[PDB]
Amino acid sequence: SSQIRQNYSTEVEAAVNRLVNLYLRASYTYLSLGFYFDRDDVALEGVCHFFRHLAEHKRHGAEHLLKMQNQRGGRALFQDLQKPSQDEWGTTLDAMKAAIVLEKSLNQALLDLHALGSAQADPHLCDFLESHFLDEEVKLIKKMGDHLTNIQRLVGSQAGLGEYLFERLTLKHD
Amino acid sequence: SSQIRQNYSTEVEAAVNRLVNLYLRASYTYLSLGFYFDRDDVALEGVCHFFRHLAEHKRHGAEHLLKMQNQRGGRALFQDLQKPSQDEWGTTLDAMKAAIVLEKSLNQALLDLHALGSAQADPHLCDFLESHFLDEEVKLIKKMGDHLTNIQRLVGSQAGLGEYLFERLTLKHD
Amino acid sequence: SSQIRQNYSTEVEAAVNRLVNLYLRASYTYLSLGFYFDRDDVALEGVCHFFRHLAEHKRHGAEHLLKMQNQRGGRALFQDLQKPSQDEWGTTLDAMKAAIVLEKSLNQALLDLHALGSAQADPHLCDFLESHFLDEEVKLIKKMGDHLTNIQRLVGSQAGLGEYLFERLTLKHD
Amino acid sequence: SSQIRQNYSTEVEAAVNRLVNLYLRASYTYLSLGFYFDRDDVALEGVCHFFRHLAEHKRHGAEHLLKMQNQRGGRALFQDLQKPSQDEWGTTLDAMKAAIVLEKSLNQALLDLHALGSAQADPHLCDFLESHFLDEEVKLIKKMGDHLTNIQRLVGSQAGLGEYLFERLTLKHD
Amino acid sequence: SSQIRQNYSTEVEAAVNRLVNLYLRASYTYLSLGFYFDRDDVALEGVCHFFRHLAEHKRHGAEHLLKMQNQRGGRALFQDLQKPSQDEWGTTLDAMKAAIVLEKSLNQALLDLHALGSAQADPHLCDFLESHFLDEEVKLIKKMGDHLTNIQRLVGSQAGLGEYLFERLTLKHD
Amino acid sequence: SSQIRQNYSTEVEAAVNRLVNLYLRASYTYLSLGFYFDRDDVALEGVCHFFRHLAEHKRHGAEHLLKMQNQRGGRALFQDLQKPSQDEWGTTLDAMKAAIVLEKSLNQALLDLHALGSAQADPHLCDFLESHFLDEEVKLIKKMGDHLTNIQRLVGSQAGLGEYLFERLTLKHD
Ligand SMILES: [Cl-]
Ligand SMILES: [Cl-]
Ligand SMILES: [Cl-]
Ligand SMILES: [Cl-]
Ligand SMILES: [Cl-]
Ligand SMILES: [Cl-]
Repeated sequence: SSQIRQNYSTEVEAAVNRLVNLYLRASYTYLSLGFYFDRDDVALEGVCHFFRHLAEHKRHGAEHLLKMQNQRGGRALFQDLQKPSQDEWGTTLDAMKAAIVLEKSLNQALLDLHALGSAQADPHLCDFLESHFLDEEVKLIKKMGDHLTNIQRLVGSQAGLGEYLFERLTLKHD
Repeated sequence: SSQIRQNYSTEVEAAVNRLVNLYLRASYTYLSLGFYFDRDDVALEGVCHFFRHLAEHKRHGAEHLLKMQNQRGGRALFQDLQKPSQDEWGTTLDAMKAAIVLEKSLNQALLDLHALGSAQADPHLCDFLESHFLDEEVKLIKKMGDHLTNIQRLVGSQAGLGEYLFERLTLKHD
Repeated sequence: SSQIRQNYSTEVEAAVNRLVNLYLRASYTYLSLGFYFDRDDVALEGVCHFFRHLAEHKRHGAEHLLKMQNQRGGRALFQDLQKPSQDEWGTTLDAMKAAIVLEKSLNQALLDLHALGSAQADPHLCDFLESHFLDEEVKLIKKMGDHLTNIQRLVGSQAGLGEYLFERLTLKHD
Repeated sequence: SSQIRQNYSTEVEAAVNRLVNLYLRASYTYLSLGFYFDRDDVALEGVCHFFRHLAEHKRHGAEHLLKMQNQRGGRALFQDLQKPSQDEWGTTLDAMKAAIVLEKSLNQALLDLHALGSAQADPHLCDFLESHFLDEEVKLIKKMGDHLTNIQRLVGSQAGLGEYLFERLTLKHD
Repeated sequence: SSQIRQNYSTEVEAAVNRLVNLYLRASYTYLSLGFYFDRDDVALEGVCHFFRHLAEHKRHGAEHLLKMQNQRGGRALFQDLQKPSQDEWGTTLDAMKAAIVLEKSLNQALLDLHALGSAQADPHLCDFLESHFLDEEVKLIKKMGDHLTNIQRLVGSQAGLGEYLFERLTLKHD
Repeated sequence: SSQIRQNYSTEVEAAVNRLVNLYLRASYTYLSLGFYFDRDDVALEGVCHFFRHLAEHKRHGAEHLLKMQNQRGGRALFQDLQKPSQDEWGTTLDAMKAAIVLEKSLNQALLDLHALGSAQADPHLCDFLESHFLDEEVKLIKKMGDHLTNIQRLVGSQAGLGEYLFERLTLKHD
């Protein structure tokens, strides 16, 4: 048996491995979204940058989970990573709606794992999620909702103008 | 005969002289495009700057070819430079479409010369084009395609507004 | 059709997408190797660091390929990422042998794509691989071979001592 | 009609366009002279540099004229640029004599345009030429005459020695 | 067999060893040329320095080839180094003509090896030569041709004067 | 006859040329030893560095002898350089034993030349060897003997472990 493992259930260990897969899937989704907005026939640099930075953040979250798995004496187990849900992501609005759906899914997985840790009286797990992930997720979802509202306000009768303006004046670009 | 010339065919020497003429023609075209956008009745400073900088880059490319011609022991031969294809260049969209056409023509001339150098087993020529020109061209054409997409998105029902916004918010200006 | 695409075959476009998948698979493999060596019952920090840094490099290589795909006017297409070949990676020697096998596979894929680009007279593709990947791969494989030789020399009759010493005295650690 | 044009005759507008062509022709001539002196079988670096710098100055003069054309509300009109008068330029002495002939031609065109502006009571045009071009031209022709005298003094009975010495000891080189 | 070797033919391996011998022979030739011009009865410091620096560069080129041999998993094999072709090298003109002959021989060996690598579909070898050697060689041969032209111009009827002047005013010295 | 030569015998002149050949042979030997230890199947970086630095030092010694030859008014005469005695150099111990043998041979040649200079009452030659070479040689041989002793101490029953440790903990490496 493990020389360090203490108060770390098999159920939590397994759910951590699943959450790693979810974060890596999210990272891959955001890589796809980022390169879609870099297409010459899409060409929204700020949208590309927004999603490339999220891909990086989600990968980091998976790495933090993996580090924690080892700190607790669990065993990292990797599974196939499913390809993102779409090959082409539509408008900035379509993309930002898909991103909010994805984030709510991740957030629910975090909440589910927190509730499992609570039930198993695993306060280190619960603290870990609170300190690394729960507020980051709430902040990110709020940011996406803010963006969605601004995107929606800009559609008007001139969708192309609005999509350009949002990319130029809200999102970070060179 | 030449004291330095080695593995440098008459066919390549001639094609290099032709490519010099093509780059100088492109430079002249961009000088014309730049000063058109500086007209008081056109007045798109960022568009002017974009094309003036390209004129400079294309002249530099011709100069690099001429330097290489001499390094190989070929003889620079200059021909008449034909005037650009238009005196007035229309909208920013018209201009950017003309520029992409021009660049694809230049790119094809580069590819043709590379294929000639390959056939003639002239690796110095092939390397020269790879290192100085092929990626620069691919990057420039990608940039132009990006610009075209943004310009097209902005036409909407309000072409003047969109042309102003693109010049103000995408292109570099004072 | 694409507004920028020029001299870029469907065969190359597809092979680039496949190569992206191979680099991302390699990255995932190295993530797994890195976290295996971070296990409390393995505990070889320098080995962990070696493979975590390779995971990062391979992801960057995939990103460069994706950037190039878009520069050429091809379309990025992502596929499922298969999980690494093992869940537990044995000794440092076992791991370094698996890594050399993986790298030779990647190198062969690079060479195959280069030969396709040559056959298709696609010098931008060929240059791209030469400049970004071929020498990096040769250097990495040489480094791994160097490491394998030192690891093998150290097995002697005292395998644990040798594995410790290699991690402490060859690999970078805190 | 033009919203800004005032006191700017069609005759002046046309003569400015012609003068632009003359300056660009002169620039092209100097590009040819510069690369001739860079030939491995000519190899006079200081002579090459002298003429390359003049090519740049003449292009700048054309650009200043074009800027002025637009400031006045005239319309830039480009014509074919004729190739330089020679493919091979002889000795430094031959070249410097050709350059003085070229500059006197340019100077006469400046004087002719100034006289037209005077006759048309166009003081902005006259000032423009005075401030940008007339003294620059007189200074350049004086410099060329100085150089010609030194070159001629050096021919003696040892032309090669003298041509080397002039390039080494009068002209700027690395 | 070799643990790292991949796509590296025995023909290329052998030709690399031969090219190493050629570069080391060239280095030795230039060492001899350098010390000849340091003789008290020759005494042309700038000529000495020119050839001593080339000796160093050629040795470095051999070392780069040897490094590459090992990176590819080939085996360095050294042969006897033949002494230079002359014990006394005549005038600066004689020496510079011998150097251009030597460099054209080296250049042809580079081109031959590049063609072998092309035929063997060895793009790493081809890139290596392109990036390290082909342009360096073209630049060096151009420099030598430039020097030869200036030396020849200076012979006139006063060979000693011209040889002094070239050494003092073209070549780098203390 | 020579304008500067004074008290410099033909016997010394010839022996200096021979000593130059010996130093260049030693340099070549050390180049071979250095690249052997850089093989992926040998992979002892510190051993490689040790011998590459000696190759450089021995070449410098030959150059100092050549400089002195010219200072005295003798004539440098180069001979064929024989290839090193082995293609593969065995273990670090084998290599260090071969190096000590080589250095003792060089040292004896120095002593022989010193004795010739003494017999010929050539104090400049004797001083030259004393100041540039004799103590450098004694110091180098002492260093090699120190290394041999440490290498021998480390063979024990675990030769690979000892060879690794010596390279890591005695020799300079990155
Ligand atoms: Cl799926
Ligand atoms: Cl025309
Ligand atoms: Cl699988
Ligand atoms: Cl004409
Ligand atoms: Cl011989
Ligand atoms: Cl031998």
